[PDB]
Amino acid sequence: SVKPQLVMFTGGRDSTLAACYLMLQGIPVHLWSGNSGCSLHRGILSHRVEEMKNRFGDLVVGHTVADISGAFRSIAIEALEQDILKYRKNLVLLGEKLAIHAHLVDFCRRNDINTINDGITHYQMEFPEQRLVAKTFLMEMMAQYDINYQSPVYEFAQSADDVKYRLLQLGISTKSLEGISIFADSFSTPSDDVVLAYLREKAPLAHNIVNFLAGETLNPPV
Amino acid sequence: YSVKPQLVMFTGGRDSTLAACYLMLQGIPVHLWSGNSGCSLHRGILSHRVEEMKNRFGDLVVGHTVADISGAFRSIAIEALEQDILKYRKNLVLLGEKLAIHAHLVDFCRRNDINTINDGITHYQMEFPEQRLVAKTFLMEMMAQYDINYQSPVYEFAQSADDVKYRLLQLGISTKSLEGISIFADSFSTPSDDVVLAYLREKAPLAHNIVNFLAGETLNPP
Amino acid sequence: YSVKPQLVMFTGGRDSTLAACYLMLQGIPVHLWSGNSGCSLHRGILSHRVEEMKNRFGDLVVGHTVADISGAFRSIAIEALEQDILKYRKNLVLLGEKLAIHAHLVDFCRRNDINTINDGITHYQMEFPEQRLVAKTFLMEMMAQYDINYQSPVYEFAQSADDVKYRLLQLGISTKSLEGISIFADSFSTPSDDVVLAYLREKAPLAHNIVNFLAGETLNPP
Amino acid sequence: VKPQLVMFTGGRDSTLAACYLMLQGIPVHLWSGNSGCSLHRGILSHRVEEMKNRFGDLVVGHTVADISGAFRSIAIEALEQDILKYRKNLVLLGEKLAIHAHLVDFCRRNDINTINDGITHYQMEFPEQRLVAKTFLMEMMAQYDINYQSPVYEFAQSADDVKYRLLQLGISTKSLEGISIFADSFSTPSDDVVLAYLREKAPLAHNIVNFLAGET
Amino acid sequence: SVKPQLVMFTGGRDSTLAACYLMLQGIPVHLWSGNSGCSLHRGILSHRVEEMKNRFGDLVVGHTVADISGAFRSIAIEALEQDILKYRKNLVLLGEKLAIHAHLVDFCRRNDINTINDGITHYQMEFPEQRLVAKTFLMEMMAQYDINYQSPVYEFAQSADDVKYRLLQLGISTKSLEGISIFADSFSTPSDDVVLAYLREKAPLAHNIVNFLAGETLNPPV
Amino acid sequence: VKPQLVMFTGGRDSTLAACYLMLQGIPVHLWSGNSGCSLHRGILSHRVEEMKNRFGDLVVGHTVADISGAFRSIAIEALEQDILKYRKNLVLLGEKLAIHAHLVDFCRRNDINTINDGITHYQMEFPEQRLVAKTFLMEMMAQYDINYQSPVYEFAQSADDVKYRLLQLGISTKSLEGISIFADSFSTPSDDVVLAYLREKAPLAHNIVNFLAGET
Amino acid sequence: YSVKPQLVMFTGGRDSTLAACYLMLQGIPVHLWSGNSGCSLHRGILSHRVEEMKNRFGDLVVGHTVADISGAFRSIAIEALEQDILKYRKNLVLLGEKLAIHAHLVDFCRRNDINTINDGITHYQMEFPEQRLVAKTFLMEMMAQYDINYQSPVYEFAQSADDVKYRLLQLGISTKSLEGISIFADSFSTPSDDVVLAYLREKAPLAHNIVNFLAGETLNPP
Repeated sequence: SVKPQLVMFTGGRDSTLAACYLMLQGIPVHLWSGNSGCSLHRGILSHRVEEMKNRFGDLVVGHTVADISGAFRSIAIEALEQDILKYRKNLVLLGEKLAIHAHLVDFCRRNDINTINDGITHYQMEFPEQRLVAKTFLMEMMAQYDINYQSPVYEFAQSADDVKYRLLQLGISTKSLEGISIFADSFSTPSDDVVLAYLREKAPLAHNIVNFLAGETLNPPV
Repeated sequence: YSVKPQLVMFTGGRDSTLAACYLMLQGIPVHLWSGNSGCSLHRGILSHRVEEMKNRFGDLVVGHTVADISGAFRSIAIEALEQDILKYRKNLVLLGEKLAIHAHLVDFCRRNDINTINDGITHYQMEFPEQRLVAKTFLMEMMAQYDINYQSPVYEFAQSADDVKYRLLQLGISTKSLEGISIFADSFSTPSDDVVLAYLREKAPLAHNIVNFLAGETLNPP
Repeated sequence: YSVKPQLVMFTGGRDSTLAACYLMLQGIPVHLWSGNSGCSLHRGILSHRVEEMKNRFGDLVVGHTVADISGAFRSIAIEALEQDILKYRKNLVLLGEKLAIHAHLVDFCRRNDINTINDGITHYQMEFPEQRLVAKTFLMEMMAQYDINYQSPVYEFAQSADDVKYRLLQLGISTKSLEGISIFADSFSTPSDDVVLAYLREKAPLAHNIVNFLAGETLNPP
Repeated sequence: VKPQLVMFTGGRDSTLAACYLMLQGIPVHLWSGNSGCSLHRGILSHRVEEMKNRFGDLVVGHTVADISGAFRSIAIEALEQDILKYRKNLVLLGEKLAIHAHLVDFCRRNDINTINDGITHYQMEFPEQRLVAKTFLMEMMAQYDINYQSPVYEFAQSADDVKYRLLQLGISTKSLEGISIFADSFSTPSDDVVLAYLREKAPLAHNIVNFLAGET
Repeated sequence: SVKPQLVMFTGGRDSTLAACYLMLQGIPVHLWSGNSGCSLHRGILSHRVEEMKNRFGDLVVGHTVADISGAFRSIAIEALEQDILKYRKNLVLLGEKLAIHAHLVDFCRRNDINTINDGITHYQMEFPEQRLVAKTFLMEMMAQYDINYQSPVYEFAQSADDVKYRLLQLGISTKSLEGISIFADSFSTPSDDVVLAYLREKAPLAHNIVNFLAGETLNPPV
Repeated sequence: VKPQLVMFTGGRDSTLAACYLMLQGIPVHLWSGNSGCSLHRGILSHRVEEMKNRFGDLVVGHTVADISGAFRSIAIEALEQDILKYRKNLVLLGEKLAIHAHLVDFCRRNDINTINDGITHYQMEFPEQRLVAKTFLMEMMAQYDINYQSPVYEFAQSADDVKYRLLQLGISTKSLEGISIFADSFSTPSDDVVLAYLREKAPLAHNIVNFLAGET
Repeated sequence: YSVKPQLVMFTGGRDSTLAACYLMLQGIPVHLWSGNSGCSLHRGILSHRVEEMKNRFGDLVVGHTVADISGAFRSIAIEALEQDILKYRKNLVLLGEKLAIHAHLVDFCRRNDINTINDGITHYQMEFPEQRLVAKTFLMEMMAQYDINYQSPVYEFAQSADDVKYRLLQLGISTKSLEGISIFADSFSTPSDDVVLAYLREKAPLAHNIVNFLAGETLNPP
């Protein structure tokens, strides 16, 4: 009876908690994992999915693992020289998150989902993908396609410990059982100005990829 | 049967792969059609490509037909190989192959209620007679005589190989051309359009005759 | 290992069938060797013939090798097909095939300790260049340069097809030619001996080069 | 479309004939007569499968018939008198008549009114394939309301004509048929000899028709 | 300990008795059946072989069914016009028996057997193969290859009833459980002169077939 | 004959190189480095089997190695400083160095003294295939008593040279290899840039050698 | 549609084989009935013959009954063997057997609703007393007393033994008489008609009494 909603699920405590918190309210979640082609040691994810099935059962409506390596490549890797020389910062993981959201427009339109959720946390704002400026941009982007983008644990998680102890109360382990990006700890921290400028520069390519995945064009952005 | 299925001349190459994917992205079911002319080497890797597309599109791949066209090919292009080469001073065997392909497709389309065929002829491959507009224009006329619509859905878009490869990558399909090689690859020099058109108009009667035989309308030669 | 095994160029035809049977009747074990040049149609029926011979001779059939020779064939006979035909005014593709066969047999014989090869060239089939004494004499010389003895054990005997067929019948083997057809069958007019010998002497360097490559002695062209 | 019958030997001519009918949307019941002296018939099975593979459900059946008894009565029992009078081994012409006598029985018991073979112009030396034999067998089949047709007789002006049309269908080109032991066992007979042997043997052919039918 | 001997075994009462009689004496028999390609309803033979295994066990050392259709064809069918016009008699079954004996030379030489036996009976002398003149000729033929040809039930069987009742005493059925030749009752009875003349005319072809089966020649008789 | 190692990507050049060695009677241990960012690598398995099918027991093994960690330390960890200084994405050159550092470990632990790849003249635009990179990697391998050889580097003057030799062996001609996600992600660098990146990264390469060996 | 099944007195001999086949050719289903009298040898081969007929006619063979008639046979023909032979001066045991057969057939026909029986009288065979008019007239009367119609459908259908054989051959059935042998075969001299009729008339009371017993109407002797 309650409409399923999607959660950007990595196996991390934060996205785990976000999905659990929605399920506690009786909201079924479709777990969606993006594989960008550069993630290491992803196997342990299935241990985490198992914990969640054991705790909520029917509310976990599914787990989709999507190959997003192509969109990721086009947005964030193809122009890596130009990108780094311009911004002075490796913003590959911010690119990855834009690739995730381009794929999710297509996914949502094709599976009748209109609410997506991630586990971006306040305590991790030092990462581009989790800054308010990135979040605000991506909400606007998703709203252009009539998709509601929410971050259910964003305000609450002021520290790692907060998320951990809430997971423990659910009988779920407190560890982040997710793969590591080969790009982990390969960047310095960017300013907000830089985060927003990267996003606005890559946005045309992201919307173009949406258009392609919908079968509406094959031609590049103008 | 939302959408009427359409055929794609599918070799396993990136170009015809993309053409088929692009139609399916629009919700057009495709019958994949491969011609085996008897002279192709190392064709096995084609099935890897078919698998990738079924994984990605499911039911929209309505079928893969591999047709034995080796008889129509010998009759059109091999039997009179001496005469052909001495006359036009050009090995046009692969142009003959394409006429054999189209003879078989008339029969296939009439017998499976398909009236739109598609290939992956690309702008960036124009040096080969089978993809040079003069041959394409001839073959569109031929197909239209049997009320068959011949389209080239990636023709305008593909200005380079790189364009096709990364749009496939964005679909989670590999970028390689996983097709068999003709033993006649790199066995010809470049012909003029005058020569290409003269060969096609000389072999056309044979092509149409083969159509008539396959439809059970005659046994007699042209 | 009473008798040293010998190879037979075996196509499934009545002639090479008889040659192999005749050697086995003497107590000579034969390795049956079939070349696949990539352009043969409807080869399956060959295995019916191999079965008949094993039934009749048992252990004396030491093996059946089907070799992929399509690469040596393209290099010798197909790559320069325009030049070849314009020069000699004759489709000599099948003469090239036979040179490709013999290149591979040098390598095969050296690697399997065989120094006698046999075919079923018959008197009654002399109109085809590969069986005309001038080509046979050339190929005996070629094989002798590698200390390989080339014999034609049914050459003198077979004055007609009927002779070969009923001697097979007396062995309880079928009389039919159960061999694949070349797509180039009936694609040539008759060449002069001068022309046959000139083609062979022009392609010989390529043949010997292919031998050298297969023996791991060079990568470089002639 | 009412199935029709085809006398199939696995040979190229009768392969092509049967293939040509199915191309027209006409289902074919394949029928092969085993006269008891055929050698190495296993290669037939490989031909049938090439045809099922090319035409599917249009190949409606494959009957192998024991016709050895009718053959023996028509063409073997009086072989002395036959050769002594005709000067010619006509054993494969009697086989053709036995085939047709069985076929009257087969067609009447299986609701078939059309039978088809692959005699060809190019093979006219052979009595079972001359126009004189064919016209008689035509007449004889018609007597029982059965229509005998040779779909490739006119077109096949050489072995080459059949082969090429067969390559256009994806079917090997060679003759995957059993051999008669009586192959290359005769000389060429005249039209006179061929018409005369058939008019003599016919009554015995029609008695066997009558018997197979339950009517003596 | 006793050297096996061969018996020309058809499943008939006579050859059955001949084989049984040898076994009663402690002589192991190799049963040899020739299939000439024109025999009908041969299945019932196996019922007879079973009876004999049950009665003698180890003495039945084996049953070989040989394809002799080729030798039979060459000797007796190929020249059937000439044969009948000359002799005024269908002597195909006398030919068959010469074909049997040509094959048995080869069989005996290759399996170390030097005594062969049949079940020719006095009461069946009206058949060419069983006349004294044919027998005497075939003994001479077999002796030329140091093979002993015997007819162990020849003198004893003055009537069918004699053979029958001896079989019954062995607990073996009295019926002839053999295939019928398509040539059964297709001949009139020949004179001795005619039987001997046919045999002497076909003998060169029979010896030639022996020579071929031994791998000593491929060429026809002079 | 002592097996040698070949860096196999499933590409035509390293297929041909490995094939050429086996043609000489030299057994080859095939080794493929998975740097963690390779896409659609399944087509590799089809290439290996074509080679086992052509050379049997001369293909002595296929190791796939996780080299992702060494790659990350050499070529990813400091990507900002690398691009900012070099002006050039050299991530696939560091990959080449990580490959060689792992290979010192692999060869010493598996009694191999000879390693082989399929760099070619015709592909010289690419830093991992220039003579300047090769000569260094030569020098570096020699420091550990290891002989690095490129069996087809001299002969391969175009893609066409490799293909034809491959058709002569019965092996498809196309490149059945995984792609780097970093393909078509860079511009062409100079010799100066390529020599300089390697001399800087090298110490980090040799520390990893030392670690993999148990010696810090 | 079909016809009321009828019974055929089947022994496995050509004559009764043909009779059954002839009825089936007309579309008359036959119940094949064999009597086992307890003194028949080597009966196994009967089933081979039944199989041939099933193969050729399918459902028209409605069954094969083998009846134990040894007791009726004993009572009619063996118990008083001394008296019988001393009186008539002839061993008429097999005539007794046939009366035992007919007693059993009354019971069989009344219990399975069969009212037409058929034998395989063909041409004149002197050996069979039961085939002379006097014996047949007696047996028809006996069967008619129980309203059972006795027919000879193939009486003079063939003029000789060879004619029966080759009519079966034309049906694709073997020509051999595949029946068991009575131990009494050829244990009698030829009797006169007077003697045949007198034996029948003397044993009839016993036969009818056995009918009465088998119908459960009496225990008491005649």
